[PDB]
Amino acid sequence: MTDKTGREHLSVYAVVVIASVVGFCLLVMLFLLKLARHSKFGMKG
Amino acid sequence: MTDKTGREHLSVYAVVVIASVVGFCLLVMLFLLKLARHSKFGMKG
Repeated sequence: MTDKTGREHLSVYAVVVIASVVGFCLLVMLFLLKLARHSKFGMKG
Repeated sequence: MTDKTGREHLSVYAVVVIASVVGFCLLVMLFLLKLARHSKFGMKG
C-alpha cells in the first residue's frame, strides 16, 4: 500500500501488534486449559 | 491507483490487525495438532 517514514507510523504498528499479541495470548492460553480439564481423563472420576 | 491522504489510520490498524491474526492463527493451529499427534495415545498416528 504505502511505505513511508514517520516516528508515528512505527509507533502505530508497535501498538497494534502488541495489542493483537496480548489478546490472542489470552484466548489461546484459556483454550489450552479449556480442553485440558475438559478431557478429565476419559470420564469423570 | 491513488496517491492521496485519507482514512489512512483506520486502514493502517486494519492491516496490522489482520496480519497479527493470520500469523497467530498459524502458530496456534500448528500447536494444537503438534500436541495432538504427540500424545500418540496407544499407537502412533
